[PDB]
Amino acid sequence: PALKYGIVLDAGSSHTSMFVYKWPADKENDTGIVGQHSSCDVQGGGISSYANDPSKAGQSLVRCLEQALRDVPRDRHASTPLYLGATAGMRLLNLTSPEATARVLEAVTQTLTQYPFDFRGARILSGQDEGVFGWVTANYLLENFIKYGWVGRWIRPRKGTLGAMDLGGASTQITFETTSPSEDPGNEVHLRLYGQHYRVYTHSFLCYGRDQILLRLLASALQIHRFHPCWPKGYSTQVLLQEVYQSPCTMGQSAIVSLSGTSNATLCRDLVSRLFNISSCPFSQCSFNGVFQPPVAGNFIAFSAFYYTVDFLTTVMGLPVGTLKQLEEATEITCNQTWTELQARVPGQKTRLADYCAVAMFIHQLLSRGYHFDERSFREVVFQKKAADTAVGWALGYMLNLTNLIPADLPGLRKGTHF
Ligand SMILES: Nc1ncnc2c1ncn2[C@@H]1O[C@H](COP(=O)(O)OP(=O)(O)NP(=O)(O)O)[C@@H](O)[C@H]1O
Ligand SMILES: [Ca+2]
Repeated sequence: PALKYGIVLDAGSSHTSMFVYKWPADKENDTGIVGQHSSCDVQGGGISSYANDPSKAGQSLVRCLEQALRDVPRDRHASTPLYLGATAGMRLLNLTSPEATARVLEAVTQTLTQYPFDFRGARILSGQDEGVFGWVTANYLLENFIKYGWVGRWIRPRKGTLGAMDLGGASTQITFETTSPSEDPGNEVHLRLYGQHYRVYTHSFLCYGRDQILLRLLASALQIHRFHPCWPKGYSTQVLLQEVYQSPCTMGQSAIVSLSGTSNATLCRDLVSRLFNISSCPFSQCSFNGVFQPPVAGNFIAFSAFYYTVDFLTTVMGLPVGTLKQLEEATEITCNQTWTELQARVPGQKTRLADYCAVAMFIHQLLSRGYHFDERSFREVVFQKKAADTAVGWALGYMLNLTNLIPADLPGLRKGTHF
């Protein structure tokens, strides 16, 4: 019909992606109505990777913005909002240099303002935003905010919502509806969506994204072993120590050292275990690092690097991961492969290949020791990256919020029929 459009640039730690969304101009407040029209993946690094060359951050966006001009009808350009939101790459850069951060944001802002779209700003999202908006995305797309039943016979309990686990490159988020009392205001979220209240727990672990965890494990391996037990036997590389220790995530842990793998699953497990501090909890219950967390409950979607890693274990290693024990076994087996054994499973490009043992191990420990999934609760986790032909992430939920497309109440309160 008469369609409206909106554009979000997702400026992550390791990449920028552009999403174009579209929806009917007159059904626009219905849940699940907005869908993904197109997307584009910016070549090269995330915007924070241009900390020392900020004008390039803007320029990196140009090819995808030219695509947006083709993707969105010209008569709609002027009224199509365009947002850029940045995540943990930029949060980390702000810790190093607020000035470099400001310049990168100035540069993207300058570039986006040249385009005919209604540009509504480039902002850095908080960890909370990032978590909650991915949770809104998943549940919006799946129509979990619908009030199921009919007059005089409403389903009770209300339709459950899908928890969200996001494993990015520099941070990781966990978000789910909970009935538990909140013990920490920084974790407590209250939403009013379609006349309903959702009590939500969220937390973002900075430095617990995939790329930063790989750096911490490398730093740890260099310090403890002078070999890398999580790398496969026969794999070695020259490590630039400058790069290992420049991150805020590792600076608390001979310009070049050779480092070789040893396919040692048990020492890998030991190395990964040190990532999680379970020694104190100022609350009734914690995940790890003294962070409050109520018991995990309900179904969960695990996307981003949770998905990519499970996809590798299932599709490439050909291993089942339906249970925590299976995931643990799949990890041991992956970790015990030699570099030649591993490469033979991957006829094509091998970027990331040596790191799968470490990431799978981290994921297993994060879920079981960090979040305290057990067999019963893990049965309710699904690994997917797409719902209703839309990429799952925080971008849709962010656009929904900023365009005010999710009503707090239904029109006229649906005559009070949901009271
Ligand atoms: N297609 C892929 N296959 C395997 N791994 C991938 C793929 N795409 C991205 N990754 C890796 O998975 C991790 C998470 O990717 P992504 O979710 O894009 O992070 P991000 O948004 O750049 N980081 P953050 O700012 O912390 O959310 C990164 O370490 C990527 O290198
Ligand atoms: Ca991300």
